[PDB]
Amino acid sequence: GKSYPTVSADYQKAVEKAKKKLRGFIAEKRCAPLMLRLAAHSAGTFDKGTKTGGPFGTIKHPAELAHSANNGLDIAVRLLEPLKAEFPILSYADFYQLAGVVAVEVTGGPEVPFHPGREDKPEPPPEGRLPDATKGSDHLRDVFGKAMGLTDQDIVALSGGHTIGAAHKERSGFEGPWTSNPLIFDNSYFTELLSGEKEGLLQLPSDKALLSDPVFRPLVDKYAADEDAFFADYAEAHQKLSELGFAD
Ligand code: HEM
Ligand code: NA
Repeated sequence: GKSYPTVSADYQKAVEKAKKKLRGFIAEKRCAPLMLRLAAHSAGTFDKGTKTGGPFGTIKHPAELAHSANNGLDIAVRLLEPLKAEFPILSYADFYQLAGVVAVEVTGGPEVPFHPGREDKPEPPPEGRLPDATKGSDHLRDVFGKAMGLTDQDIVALSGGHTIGAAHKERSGFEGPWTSNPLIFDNSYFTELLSGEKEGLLQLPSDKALLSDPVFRPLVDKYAADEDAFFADYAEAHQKLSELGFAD
């Protein structure tokens, strides 16, 4: 369903240069997980029925950063400003999605296809559209399915983005990494979910919801058994998420 816009050769050149600069920066700063949260959590404000929100750079706005769900994303935005200034031609919308793609790549994940041309939109979406970590499978379908327009497969694969990073008690209130290797992108999120609650590792209620749902559980089993299958489905879902409301 996608018809990507034309961008100039100069725009394309800047995308390529920014991609490389983002690799070095994100690797050095150890901030891949925060950058993936910035890209992916921000994309998840899309509502398909109204064609509002989505990955259009509004998360830059202090007003959107101030939403309690976005606690800590101001750090991500601040970290990227100096680099972004080296690429004035790029939209913030494209820049943040590129950062998310690079975050997955530099931690060892799949190469998620990237298409430029997102425009920076003036008005943040209303607060309250983001997935709620305390809720379950019905809520996940409401947000990812009814609002975003993503599939059940996409939900489980994208939940695997928690294979990098950690929660912080001062941000969400939850605390700790999902895996023993929070800077490595692999299928351990699913392996850990299956094995039970190991000491020192985190499972949100929203992660646990995947285990008890008839459609989600087979996918969790698949990804725990087959990292290649996870990487394929993950790359597909991340691309879709990064493109919500964009190019159709
Ligand atoms: C499935 C629905 C989701 C829920 C309920 C959820 C919720 C959360 C929560 C509560 C945190 C902790 C924030 C903190 O305290 O620092 C978090 C972090 C994170 N999220 Fe999600 N999220 C979801 C989907 C996603 C998706 C789709 C992605 C990307 C594919 C993603 C990527 C991340 C990453 C990488 C972190 C770690 C950030 C860090 O290390 O600072 N999440 N998420
Ligand atoms: Na991991």
